[PDB]
Amino acid sequence: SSIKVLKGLDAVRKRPGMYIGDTDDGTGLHHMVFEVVDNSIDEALAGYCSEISITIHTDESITVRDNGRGIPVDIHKEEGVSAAEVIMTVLHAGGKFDDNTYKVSGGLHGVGVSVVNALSHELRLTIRRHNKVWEQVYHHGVPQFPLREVGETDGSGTEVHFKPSPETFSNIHFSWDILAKRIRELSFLNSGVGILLRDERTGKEELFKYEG
Ligand SMILES: CO[C@@H]1[C@@H](OC(N)=O)[C@@H](O)[C@H](Oc2ccc3c(O)c(NC(=O)c4ccc(O)c(CC=C(C)C)c4)c(=O)oc3c2C)OC1(C)C
Repeated sequence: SSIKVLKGLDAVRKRPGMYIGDTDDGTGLHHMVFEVVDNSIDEALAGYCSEISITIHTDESITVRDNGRGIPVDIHKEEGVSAAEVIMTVLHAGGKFDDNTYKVSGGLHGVGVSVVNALSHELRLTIRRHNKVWEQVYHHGVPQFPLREVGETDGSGTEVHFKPSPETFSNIHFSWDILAKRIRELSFLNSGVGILLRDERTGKEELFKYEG
């Protein structure tokens, strides 16, 4: 089972353009952010998330944080690992790739966040759920340790800090303009959700919240 999962992540790293799009022209790089944000938006659509933040760090890493339920943490009998680890490591975890419905939400969201994990040289997942803080670190999608309880919290939600792999992507430089344009659109499409974009490289920040 563990070998099968590692092979799946290796397949993403072998042919990244088939999962994320062009790895040189910035389209795949920005898709990495948009896939993580789309998971937070799904939590807003479900009725649990009102706040999403996207932070661009000085090392061109990204943090996406939401105040949703937090990815479930309970250990599966079958995989022997947290539900969260399965979500972060298995393409379309728990289900099929929907060849009928990918045209609406995109193929990338159809395979899911495990692609972002596979194509990140490092990813830190922090979950706030049931008053506990859980963390898991990955490298190229491979967990460093099982999801572990690291603290207590009054908050809930999911935080993903990822560093795109320079083995996958050339010209790893995020565009404020590309991110802001899409975030403004997501705000318009998702009334009441506050989407905060912060660029620590420049000190630029902008809250997008549509009240229509
Ligand atoms: C990347 O994870 C995404 C989530 O992303 C974010 N940012 O929250 C979100 O888009 C959505 O999150 C869901 C989707 C479904 C449930 C959901 O059905 C829940 N209900 C439960 O009672 C529950 C409790 C334990 C448990 O193991 C599961 C199934 C586990 C799943 C679906 C990962 C569900 C729940 O607590 O949280 C859920 C959450 C947080 O789907 C994921 C997990 C693929």
